[PDB]
Amino acid sequence: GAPPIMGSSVYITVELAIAVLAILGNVLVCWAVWLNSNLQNVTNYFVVSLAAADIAVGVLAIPFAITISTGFCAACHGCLFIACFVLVLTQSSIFSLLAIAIDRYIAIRIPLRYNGLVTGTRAKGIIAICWVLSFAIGLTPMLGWNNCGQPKEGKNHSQGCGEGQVACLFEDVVPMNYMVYFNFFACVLVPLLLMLGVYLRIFLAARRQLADLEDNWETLNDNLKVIEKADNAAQVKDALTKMRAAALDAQKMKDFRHGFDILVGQIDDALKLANEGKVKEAQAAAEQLKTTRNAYIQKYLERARSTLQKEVHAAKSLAIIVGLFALCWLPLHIINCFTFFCPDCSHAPLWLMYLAIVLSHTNSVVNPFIYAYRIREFRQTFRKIIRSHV
Ligand SMILES: CC(C)CCC[C@@H](C)CCC[C@@H](C)CCC[C@@H](C)CCCC(=O)OC[C@@H](O)[C@@H](O)CO
Ligand SMILES: CC(C)CCC[C@@H](C)CCC[C@@H](C)CCC[C@@H](C)CCCC(=O)OC[C@@H](O)[C@@H](O)CO
Ligand SMILES: CC(C)CCC[C@@H](C)[C@H]1CC[C@H]2[C@@H]3CC=C4C[C@@H](O)CC[C@]4(C)[C@H]3CC[C@]12C
Ligand SMILES: CC(C)CCC[C@@H](C)[C@H]1CC[C@H]2[C@@H]3CC=C4C[C@@H](O)CC[C@]4(C)[C@H]3CC[C@]12C
Ligand SMILES: CC(C)CCC[C@@H](C)[C@H]1CC[C@H]2[C@@H]3CC=C4C[C@@H](O)CC[C@]4(C)[C@H]3CC[C@]12C
Ligand SMILES: Nc1nc(NCCc2ccc(O)cc2)nc2nc(-c3ccco3)nn12
Ligand SMILES: CCCCCCCCCCCCCCCCCC
Ligand SMILES: CCCCCCCCCCCCCCCCCC
Ligand SMILES: CCCCCCCCCCCCCCCCCC
Ligand SMILES: CCCCCCCCCCCCCCC
Ligand SMILES: CCCCCCCCCCCCCCC
Ligand SMILES: CCCCCCCCCCCCCCC
Ligand SMILES: CCCCCCCCCCCCCCC
Ligand SMILES: CCCCCCCCCCCCCCC
Ligand SMILES: CCCCCCCCCCCCCCC
Ligand SMILES: CCCCCCCCCCCCC
Ligand SMILES: CCCCCCCCCCCCC
Ligand SMILES: CCCCCCCCCCCCC
Ligand SMILES: CCCCCCCCCCCC
Ligand SMILES: CCCCCCCCCCC
Ligand SMILES: CCCCCCCCCC
Ligand SMILES: CCCCCCCC
Ligand SMILES: CCCCCCCC
Ligand SMILES: CCCCCCCC
Ligand SMILES: CCCCCC
Ligand code: NA
Repeated sequence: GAPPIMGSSVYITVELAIAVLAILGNVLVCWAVWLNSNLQNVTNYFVVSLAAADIAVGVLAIPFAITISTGFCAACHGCLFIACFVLVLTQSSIFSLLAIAIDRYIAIRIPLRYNGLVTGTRAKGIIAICWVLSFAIGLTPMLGWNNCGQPKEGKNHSQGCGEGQVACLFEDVVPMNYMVYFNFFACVLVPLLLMLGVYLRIFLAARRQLADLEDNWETLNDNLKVIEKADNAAQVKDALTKMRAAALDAQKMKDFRHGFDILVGQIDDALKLANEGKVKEAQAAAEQLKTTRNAYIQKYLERARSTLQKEVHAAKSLAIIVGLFALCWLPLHIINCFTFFCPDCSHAPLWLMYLAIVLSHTNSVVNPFIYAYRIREFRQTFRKIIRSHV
């Protein structure tokens, strides 16, 4: 067989290339949030926590991955730390992505409550807690769910390790039942499915809010035409009562309020006329509503549509991040599933293991590109930093 060092050199070179790009791109994310007060919101606190996890992939996880690829002699608990530390960073990533999804869900479902439910101070506490939980989940093998008690004596003696030491190889020390049931099913797949469910609920909420606006609009316009071609007070009365309901629903910022005050007032004026049986004076009064609609209501309608469209576009941007996370991490998990559940199956070849590892690391490069391409405030701030400071 080809000398192992040849394939190792290609692996190490690619890992270091990923490390540099993971560090530089994610430092730029953090720098941008620092510089630009417009990026300093709770959602971006989770973005920075995720960027920190991706920097730590370049600074620590990749060097650990290079180290463990050599099968060097190590005390089994030191070996476990090096093997498992990336699981902490990946778990931290999952918690940040989950927090972002829920943050955007609260923002679209209860916008008025959002700013007092979701504060900076609560976000900082949630981020600290998520990082502690990530250490506990990812280093669970150090608490005794490990293969340190069943060492590979053949490998130990062939590598010439001293006593207490193992040839530090991931699949020799980390149990595959931990990797498949606990890490993959419980800690990764379940949160990814929850995130899918939350984004689905975001898109369903946006669409139902957009449909309700458009229906309120149409209720207004249709009742305006019912009133015109009407033939008695009871017709005009019914249509006006519908419009009034629709108008109070649409309402649920001074120039905004003035607009709906004019509209509802005009409706109520045309409502009192109708009740007195004055059909033509009611109908005339209702013709006033058209200029109020054109001048105030159509403006609020279009601002509300535009806001919802921006929230959908932002939610799409953030969901793409979750999909690339899944794309980058699932192959390694699926390989572990084959290793674990198919003992009759040939183990995935080494080159495929290392490709899946490298792909998982590439996840720590991509998010800065998604922010630059999809989010104007990031793109513009990256431009300022690159021009001014490079
Ligand atoms: C990647 C680059 C773009 C940026 C990196 C930045 C800097 C700070 C990286 C820091 C790297 C260190 C944290 C790496 C630690 C390396 C350790 C894990 C090596 C362990 C090897 C060891 O213990 O020696 C082997 C023998 O002692 C053993 O066989 C017998 O005990
Ligand atoms: C994020 C996505 C949109 C794009 C990501 C791009 C992905 C596909 C990364 C591209 C890199 C690869 C084309 C090149 C990697 C080749 C590596 C994995 C070869 C490994 C060879 C190998 O087996 O080396 C290790 C062993 O030989 C042994 O020596 C132990 O070190
Ligand atoms: C501030 C940052 C850079 C600190 C980084 C500290 C890291 C590199 C330290 C902390 C714990 C250390 C490990 C502790 C125990 C062992 C077992 C020994 O048999 C081989 C070395 C090994 C595997 C060490 C490698 C280096 C290590 C992982
Ligand atoms: C998430 C997207 C990108 C899909 C990726 C699916 C990947 C992980 C799938 C596609 C085909 C799969 C391989 C098909 C056949 C075998 C041979 C078996 O003896 C070991 C596992 C192995 C080598 C599988 C491992 C996982 C595999 C490489
Ligand atoms: C993508 C997300 C949503 C779903 C994850 C699907 C995973 C868990 C599925 C996809 C393909 C599946 C594998 C397909 C084939 C085999 C070979 C069989 O002898 C043991 C089970 C095993 C190894 C399956 C395990 C579970 C598996 C890896
Ligand atoms: N199975 C596995 N192996 C490794 N590295 C060892 C690759 C290998 C596998 C077998 C072998 O004989 C020599 C090397 N890193 C790994 N990282 C992960 C991982 C992280 C998150 C999910 O899976 N799984 N995983
Ligand atoms: C991109 C900067 C330079 C790239 C590094 C060159 C890679 C050569 C290092 C080889 C060291 C091999 C150590 C033992 C590996 C054997 C694993 C089975
Ligand atoms: C907001 C700042 C980030 C806070 C990070 C602090 C994390 C400290 C380490 C966590 C301790 C948990 C220990 C559980 C694992 C023990 C296994 C030996
Ligand atoms: C298994 C689900 C994975 C699906 C991937 C979703 C991503 C869609 C990509 C379209 C938008 C990408 C924007 C910029 C791409 C830059 C990539 C480096
Ligand atoms: C071997 C290092 C892998 C780095 C791959 C990361 C891909 C990032 C996407 C960049 C696309 C840039 C397109 C510009 C037009
Ligand atoms: C401020 C962080 C600097 C870290 C420098 C440490 C480099 C580690 C090199 C390990 C060499 C191991 C030799 C084994 C015989
Ligand atoms: C920053 C204050 C410390 C956070 C306390 C975390 C609460 C942990 C409760 C249950 C731990 C379950 C860990 C799973 C192994
Ligand atoms: C054989 C070495 C195992 C060392 C474990 C000692 C530390 C206890 C773990 C407490 C974790 C609490 C974190 C909060 C969830
Ligand atoms: C998202 C679906 C998750 C369910 C996957 C469970 C697969 C279990 C495979 C059992 C294989 C047992 C092999 C015995 C011969
Ligand atoms: C990085 C995930 C996609 C990898 C696509 C490669 C598919 C080839 C799999 C064949 C491996 C068969 C070897 C078993 C003997
Ligand atoms: C309000 C913006 C502050 C930016 C926080 C920067 C955190 C960087 C920590 C990275 C840790 C990697 C070793
Ligand atoms: C703007 C407040 C967010 C602070 C997030 C910083 C996270 C740093 C954790 C570093 C742990 C790396 C090992
Ligand atoms: C006594 C030799 C093996 C013990 C492993 C210690 C690993 C955990 C300590 C690292 C500290 C984290 C910063
Ligand atoms: C600058 C970062 C380089 C990565 C550190 C390499 C550590 C390999 C140690 C080999 C174990 C014997
Ligand atoms: C370390 C400061 C940031 C420098 C930015 C240079 C370009 C970053 C490229 C993103 C992969
Ligand atoms: C576990 C991650 C959930 C974080 C939720 C986001 C903010 C909620 C504060 C009330
Ligand atoms: C593999 C399931 C998670 C995918 C989430 C992507 C959201 C569009
Ligand atoms: C339904 C799970 C039982 C199969 C266990 C497979 C472990 C090799
Ligand atoms: C990048 C592809 C890896 C090499 C495939 C076959 C090596 C035996
Ligand atoms: C210059 C870094 C070399 C990688 C370790 C063999
Ligand atoms: Na990450």
